[PDB]
Formats: sequence, structure tokens, C-alpha cells
Amino acid sequence: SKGKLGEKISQFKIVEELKAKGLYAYFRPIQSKQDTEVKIDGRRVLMFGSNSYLGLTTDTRIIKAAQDALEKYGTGCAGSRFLNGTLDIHVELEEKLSAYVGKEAAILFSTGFQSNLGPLSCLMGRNDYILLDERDHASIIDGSRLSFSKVIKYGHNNMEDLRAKLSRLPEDSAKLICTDGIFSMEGDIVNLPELTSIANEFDAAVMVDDAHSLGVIGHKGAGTASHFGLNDDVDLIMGTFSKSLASLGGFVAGDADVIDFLKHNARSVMFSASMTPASVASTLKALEIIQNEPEHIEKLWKNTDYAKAQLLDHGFDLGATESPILPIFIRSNEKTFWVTKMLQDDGVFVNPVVSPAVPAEESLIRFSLMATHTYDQIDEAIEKMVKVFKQAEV
Amino acid sequence: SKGKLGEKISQFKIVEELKAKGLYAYFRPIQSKQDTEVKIDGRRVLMFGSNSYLGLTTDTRIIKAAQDALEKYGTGCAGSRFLNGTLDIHVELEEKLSAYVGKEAAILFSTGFQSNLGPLSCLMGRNDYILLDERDHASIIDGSRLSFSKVIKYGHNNMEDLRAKLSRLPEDSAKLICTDGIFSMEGDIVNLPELTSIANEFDAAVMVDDAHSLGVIGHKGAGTASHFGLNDDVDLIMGTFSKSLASLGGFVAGDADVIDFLKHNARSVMFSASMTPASVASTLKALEIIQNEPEHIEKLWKNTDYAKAQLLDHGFDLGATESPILPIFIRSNEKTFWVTKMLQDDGVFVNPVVSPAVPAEESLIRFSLMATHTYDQIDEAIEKMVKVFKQAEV
Ligand SMILES: Cc1ncc(COP(=O)(O)O)c(CNCC(=O)O)c1O
Ligand SMILES: Cc1ncc(COP(=O)(O)O)c(CNCC(=O)O)c1O
Repeated sequence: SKGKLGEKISQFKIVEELKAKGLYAYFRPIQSKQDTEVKIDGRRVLMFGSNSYLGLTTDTRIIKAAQDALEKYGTGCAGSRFLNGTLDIHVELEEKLSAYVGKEAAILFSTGFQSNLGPLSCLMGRNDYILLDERDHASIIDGSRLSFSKVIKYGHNNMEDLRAKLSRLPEDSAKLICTDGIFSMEGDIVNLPELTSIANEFDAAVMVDDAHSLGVIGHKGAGTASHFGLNDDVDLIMGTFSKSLASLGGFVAGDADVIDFLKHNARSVMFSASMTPASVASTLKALEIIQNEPEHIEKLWKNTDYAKAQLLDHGFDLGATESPILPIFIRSNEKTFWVTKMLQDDGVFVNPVVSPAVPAEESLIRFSLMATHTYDQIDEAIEKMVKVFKQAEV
Repeated sequence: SKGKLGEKISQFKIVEELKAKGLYAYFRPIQSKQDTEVKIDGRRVLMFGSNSYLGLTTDTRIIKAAQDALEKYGTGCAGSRFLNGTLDIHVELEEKLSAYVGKEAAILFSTGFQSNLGPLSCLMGRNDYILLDERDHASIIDGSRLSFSKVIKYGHNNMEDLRAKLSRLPEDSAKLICTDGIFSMEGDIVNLPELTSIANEFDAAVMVDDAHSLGVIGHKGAGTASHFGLNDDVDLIMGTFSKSLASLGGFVAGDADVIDFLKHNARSVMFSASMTPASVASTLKALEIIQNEPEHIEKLWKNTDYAKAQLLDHGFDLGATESPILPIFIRSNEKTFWVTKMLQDDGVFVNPVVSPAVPAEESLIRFSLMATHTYDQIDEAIEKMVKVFKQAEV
């Protein structure tokens, strides 16, 4: 029955307003492979809003690996890993990931999102605590909420606030600190040396979400612990396959005893169907390519350094990025929607960040680099961005 | 740091005990396509533990559709649907699903699990209520927990307990009833006529999870509302693609206003990467096949009716199934593990249900049919099951 349900959704009008003004640019329907240019409505659009940092979703070797896995294994495993959903190739991928991030063991999940839900929901319980950076990804907030623990947020990269909040807590309790490695909004890196120093003082577990770090920072792209040399101070390394690894799915890597507990206690792996064979194969081949072909990471950072310098030289106001995420401040929600749509209509795809995700005065567009971008494409996007920021009067 | 974390996992010894006794049969590594026979450790094993009800994960047309989508679109969309992750083929699949279940609109999620999280987390809020059948799937319990509402469980298919629990609630609040259509444990069907009758009396929204119903009950497999003719009394139809549809992903279908609210407010679609092209294409082709080839559903039910009659004639104690899930009671956790492993070692794959999921005296094996099974295979499995139940002294 719909009476109260209709009332619950009645006040949500921002989408009707964006559509009526001709500003709507969510769920833009792409007609082609994710690449430096995509086809939208039959026309070519430069893609600066992707998470495919190494451009690997179009690698013919990766497509072929996925197609060969369909031929051998079919379209799906039709069950949880726990029951009838495990393939030899899932186990192979766990072994290869464990080696890549320097841990004993790993467990796959069918999404990155579900990779966060698993350990956050089942390790800390009643009378225990989870400490979260306030900018942590939605999946981390949701995972922690599924736990029976007390969830405490600390100020963004604020080690005094983390330390104080941990100091308040009863000694006879378990504590788990979970952080993004690279934060997607501003593209900044966690203070992992200080956070792990605090964790070691209070015997808290440390979990890092490396969604935006894998294939980006660390030796051969192995992520945030690898970047800082702090593998031995991080209990759990979470990753997704949907970004540099060009696929779908995720993982959690750690000590074999903790991983064995997770694979038999995390509801998001016990009660969800396993990754498709095509996605296991594509992830395995992308992981081989990231490690054996240092070019990709190198070219990603040449593009990042080039685009960042060009944006600062044109007078754009950038956030405190340390990654291929270039946050360009606009500081008005209306201007952010307008700039986004005008760029779309001129052949440039960027992602807006607006209220209520952020305060109006912190609204921005995120311009993300891909190893496969050219300096010519970067130049064309920035040319168009200068013109639209002028038209918009930013 | 690991001191307290080590203590949190210290008491979990059932897996070490199962492995040490040689009884462990979780995460069995399959070497072949999901089919009526699978390869485990180089040997052939009859599969009676699958959710591929129509045997479609090996359909050459479905494999080819997936392989052609890899060729055109690549290995992944590398973002949320909300941003850079929408393809024309995702929209096509939503339109085809909406038509199939008789609703205005639909939104895809990358997993079934995440399809439950979406509407349960964002429609009911502070001062509202979610009413759940106590046997509802883990993803429904987890979705409801992510809401800011009060979650109330009612007795399994107990309409007096649902009615009483709703009667206690303040009139000026929203209420949402969520149920499995077919329940996976016992394979029983929700009392949807009575539940919708109650919902209509209290103006509560109705959501049905049709994970085990799609491709199984309803006209051309359209699910539980379709089975009862109650499309107009169900607000939201949830489905997965991982079972009859032989893929990965899921959906929620409903009124265009509710679906528009979900696609801009459900964290599990806004903040998770979209389905892979291969999985969209495989789902589209499976959905065409289920509707255009009535054979598949027909043969599933011939196998179900045959196997159920054969089990009852051999004196097995079955649960109150109304589906291709045949629950065979064992009523001892030890016997359930032993029967499971002995069947594995004799070439038969079944799924155990044990404590703490159920009371010891309700422990069972689930024997699930596939349209592609033969009567010869059914006969061979039941022959082996009689022998193992004798060896085990059930
Ligand atoms: C009733 C029900 N609802 C939702 C889901 C989630 O769908 P996905 O597996 O596609 O994420 C399942 C999964 N069934 C697998 C299990 O519980 O083992 C299910 O049985
Ligand atoms: C930091 C972080 N962690 C986890 C995930 C979840 O991974 P999957 O998308 O593979 O489920 C994302 C997703 N980023 C997409 C977004 O927020 O739009 C992420 O940005």
C-alpha cells in the first residue's frame, strides 16, 4: 500500500528540478567501452570522470581472458562461495592477491562494497568499538553500522581526535580503526604512520580500504601500506576490482586465521553469489599486467602531474590531492550542476560533488586521470573548462 | 595491532574441527562450468546444491551474448551507475525487467544482496517501522538494519503476529513489510494474499524478494506477485540474476517515483560500481529464453515432482516445500556434516543447514533441482543418499 510511502518520498524534488531546468547529468547513458572518449547520444565525449586509472577495461588481453573464462566456466557460479560457488580460479586469484599485498590469505567478495561490509560487520561486537575517519566511504559507514559494536567517527586525518577518542574507551574491549587509503573526494592520503603508531599504543586493529590506491600508489601499485612500508602494522587490506583492475568484485587480505574467520562469519560472503568467471579471469589478467608493465602506473602519474600543473597555471582552486583525483572547487551547488552539464554538452565528462554530500561552499567537480589519456585530450578538456567557468562566472 | 582481534576470533573452532575430522565441505573448489555434473579434484560430481534452476549458465546463446558484450563494452564500467557507470544496455535491461514483472520502472544493482540493501536502508526512517518475516534472507535483515527505522520481526508466515505487531504501531508513521517470496530453507511460499490484505488495512508498503521465485513460479516465471495475481498489492519486487538468470546482479521494480527516489538515495547503487557488460548481456539473453521457451520451467517442475515423489517413497522426512528446494531433515548437526561429506566423497553435492542457522533438531540437507537434471541423475543421487543415510544411521 502506498499512502505513507508516497509521503516519505514526497519532499525529494532535486531530481525533478534538475531535469526541468535541463541540468540533469546523473546516469548518463554511455554507448561504448569506458575509454578516454565515450559515445553518449551518438557523439564523442572526453571521459575525465572514470575510476579506470590504468585504462585497462579495453585491454584486448583482459577481454580475451574474460571471454575464455565464459567459454570454460559459463556465465555464473549460481551460488555463494561458501556452498556451490567456489571455482579453482577464485582460489588462484586469492593466492595472487595475497602475494601482491604481502599477506597470508585473502577472501573475494562479489563487489568492493560487500568487501567492506564483511569485516566491519563481524569482527567487533557488543562492548567493542569501531573508529572511522569521518570522510570514510559509504560502504565502510554501512559495514560498521551492520556490526553490534559502538561506531565512533574521528576528524578527517585528525590523529589528536583519534588518540583522544581511543583513550576514553574501556581497556577490556576490542577496537578496530578503519580508513580509506586514498580518500576519493579530495584525493588525499591517510596519515598511516601516525594512525598505526596510535593503533599499536591501544592494541587496536587497523583496516585500510585501498579502492583508489591499488594500481596507483605502493610498489607496483600494491597500495597504501606498501607506499608507507607499514605492511606489518595493517591487519586487513581491503581492495576493489572495479577501478584500476577494470572488473567487478573485491577482496580482504590478512592473516590466515582472521581470513578463515571472515570467510565463515561475514554475511556478505556467506549469503551472496560469487564473482562471475569472466570477472575473476579479467581481474587475474589485469593484476599480471599492472605488475609486469610498469608503463601504466608511470603514464598515469605523468598525466596526473601534467594536468595538475596545467590546472594550477590556469588559476583553478584545487583540493589537497596526492592522487590522480584532481578536485576543482566551485563553491556553489547551482554553479556545480551548471558547470557539469555545460561541460557534458561541450564534450567533457566530469563528476560533481554537491550538498548534502558536502557543504555548498565546498562543492566541486572531480577530474580524474587515466594512464591512456593524452596531453592533447587534457589540453582540450582544460580549454573547455576555462570557457565554461567563464560562462558560469566562477 | 592484533591482541584483542586474536581474542575476538579465538573461540571460532568449528572449521578447525571439521577439517581435522575430514568432514569439511565448504568452499569446495569446482573446476568446470556449473552444470548437472561438475569436476572437483579431477572427478565428476552430481550437482544437487545449485541455484541455477533452469540450467542456463551453460546455454551457448547466453555465453555468446556475454562474450559479444565484452568485445563491444570491455570488462567493466569503472564507476557507479549514478556517475560514469551507466550503459545503454543497463537501461534496456531495466525496461525489459519492468515489463516482465508488470511495473513502471526498475533499478539494477551489482548484486542481489545489494538490491535488498537499497530500498530497506533508505525508504523508512526515524519514527518509521520495518516488519520482517523471521526467516527472511540475511540481506533483508542487513538492509533493514542500515535503515534509521525500528525493525520488528514477526513469526514465520504468522499473519496473526504480523497483524498484532502492526496494530501496536502509531498511526502517524510509515511501515514497510518485507518478505521472501519463496523461502530458501524449507522452499515454502509466503501467504501473500493475507500479508497484502493486512498491509492494505494498515497502509503499509509491501516488498517481496523473488530470488528463488523468478524463473520458478508466476506466469512465464515472473515470480510471487504474478503467482497470486497480486501485482497491484505489492509496491516493490526485488530480484537477483544469480539463480534462474544464470548471471550476477539484481533489481528492484516499482512505481517510477519510488524507483527514481531509490536510484538517487540508495547507498548500495550510488556508491558501488555497476554490473559488468557481460552480466547485463547474459541477464538480457536469459530473460528472453525464460519467456520464449516454456520447456525450461516445465522440465524444472517435472524434475521437482519426480524427485519429491521418489524421496517420499524412500521414506525421507521432507520440509514443507512448494518449490524445487527439497529440504531433507537429518535432525543432528554431526550427522548433517557427516552425510554431506560422505555424499561428496560418493559423487553427490548437497548443501547442509546446521546450527547456529537452525536448531540442531531441524538440521537438514537441501537438494535442489535444475531443469537440465535427468531422471537417471536423480535416481543415482537418491540411491547414494539411501546408502549414506544407512551408513550414518539417520
Ligand atoms: C532470498 C535471497 N535474497 C537475496 C539473495 C542475494 O542475492 P545474490 O546472491 O545474487 O547477492 C539470496 C542469495 N542466495 C545465496 C545464499 O544465501 O547462499 C537469496 O537467497
Ligand atoms: C573508497 C571506496 N571503497 C569502496 C568502494 C566500493 O567498491 P565497488 O564500487 O567496487 O563496489 C568504492 C566505490 N566507488 C564508487 C563510488 O563511490 O561512486 C570506493 O570509492
